[PDB]
Amino acid sequence: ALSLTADQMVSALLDAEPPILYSEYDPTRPFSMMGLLTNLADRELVHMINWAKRVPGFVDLTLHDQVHLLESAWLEILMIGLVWRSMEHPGKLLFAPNLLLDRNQGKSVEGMVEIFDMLLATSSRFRMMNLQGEEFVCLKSIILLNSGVYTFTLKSLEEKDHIHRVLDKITDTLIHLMAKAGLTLQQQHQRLAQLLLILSHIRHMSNKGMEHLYSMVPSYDLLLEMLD
Amino acid sequence: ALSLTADQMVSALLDAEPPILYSEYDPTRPFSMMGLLTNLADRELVHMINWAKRVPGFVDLTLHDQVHLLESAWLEILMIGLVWRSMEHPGKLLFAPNLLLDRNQGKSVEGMVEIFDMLLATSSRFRMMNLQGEEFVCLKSIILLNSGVYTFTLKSLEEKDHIHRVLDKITDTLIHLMAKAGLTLQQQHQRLAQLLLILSHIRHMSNKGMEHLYSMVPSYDLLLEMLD
Ligand SMILES: C[C@@H]1Cc2c([nH]c3ccccc23)[C@@H](c2c(F)cc(/C=C/C(=O)O)cc2F)N1CC(C)(C)F
Ligand SMILES: C[C@@H]1Cc2c([nH]c3ccccc23)[C@@H](c2c(F)cc(/C=C/C(=O)O)cc2F)N1CC(C)(C)F
Repeated sequence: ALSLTADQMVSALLDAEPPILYSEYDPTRPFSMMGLLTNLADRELVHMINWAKRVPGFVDLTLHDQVHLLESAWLEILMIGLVWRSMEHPGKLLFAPNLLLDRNQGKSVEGMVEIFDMLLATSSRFRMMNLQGEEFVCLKSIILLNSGVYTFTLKSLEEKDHIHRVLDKITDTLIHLMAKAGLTLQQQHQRLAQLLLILSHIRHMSNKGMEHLYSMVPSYDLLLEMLD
Repeated sequence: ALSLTADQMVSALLDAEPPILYSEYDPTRPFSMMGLLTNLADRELVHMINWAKRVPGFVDLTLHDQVHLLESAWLEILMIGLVWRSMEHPGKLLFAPNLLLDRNQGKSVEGMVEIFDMLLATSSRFRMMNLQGEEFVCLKSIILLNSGVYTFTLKSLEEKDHIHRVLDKITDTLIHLMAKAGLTLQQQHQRLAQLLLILSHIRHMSNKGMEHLYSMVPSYDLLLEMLD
């Protein structure tokens, strides 16, 4: 992972990309939204485990650390995936190709429209920045590696050091993508910052979402079982 | 604000710095922690309003937008201030020069040790990066401008554009501080990213804190009254 060039990193992440899934409702039957959003989230998680295993550097970590990172990040990762898919559908969230929802559809569950609104605003922000596919995959891997790295022994010190070196490789890669796109050195650092600052909002959204779910979620054991 | 050089930006933010406050307990009397932490937070907020008014670009915004940004950011701002103060006190949080608390002292309030632990880990991270005073003030201003900018009309479009241009000026400034410190172009972009990625964790901490407080906070009106 640490010997990868920028191009190889990008290629590795594009190749790791999980599939776009479909919602499981009978489309011949009349139009629970929570049920739909929960089942879809559950199925995407399985694919997320597989994707994570293909992010360079991730399988170098201990099982326990892999679980911790996924436990911290999974909802952020679903949400960034959603916002990216939704980017060319103004005012709509593309949960699946057959489940494209507006804010009014979110109003049927108490507390949900607020979450839909934040996701829609993020998709809007991505649209305004003209986020590229290659930048998206970098950001999604940054979330996986970064979200739990501050909440973890000699092994632990080595693990954190490795995570930060891999994150540095992804930073390098982002800059290289922006240099290749023809941005000036100024523009490259400005855009890097703009992209990383959106991750704080994605964190925020995840916290607001987890709050909703706790008020009613993959356990450590399920993540461990799937990762192990 | 947008015509400022890097040096002028840094000078402006250092000059805006609020004071370090003292806790209000009688030190001759025997050692409520929540009361102490609440009163201190309340007094710091007043100074935060004043500090915010001196961040270049902030008073250019509408009152409503200034309030929204502070409403979103205030706990993140207190927390980054805390973590910065605590940096050269391993295992302790320097809430005030007369209130230096360890994790065990946090255990007296249910849910508080978890929050103390996350703050301590952030201070540890800052220590490992050797965070500079000049970088800290940049980051604290980034929090103010960024935390609410995704959760807000023609005026609103102009406001967001301005906020992002000011954020770009702070990104420029950070890079300039790192170039002046002698870091290579690679090191500059890596360190920029490392610093901005810590902001996601600060967001996380704030959400976890606000959760605690809601389960029991400055209203819009109080912030508005103080800002207006
Ligand atoms: C709207 C958000 C984000 C989201 C959801 N479902 C998705 C499917 C694909 C991509 C993104 C999502 C949905 C969502 C949901 F409605 C239920 C669960 C429950 C999962 C479980 O019980 O394991 C998870 C979700 F992500 N979520 C709501 C919330 C409150 C978490 F922000
Ligand atoms: C430990 C955290 C962060 C914090 C607190 N007090 C500070 C004073 C100076 C600097 C930082 C802090 C404390 C804190 C507190 F214990 C009560 C309030 C309540 C304020 C209000 O009611 O207006 C605010 C706080 F920041 N906080 C706990 C929590 C749960 C919010 F994360």
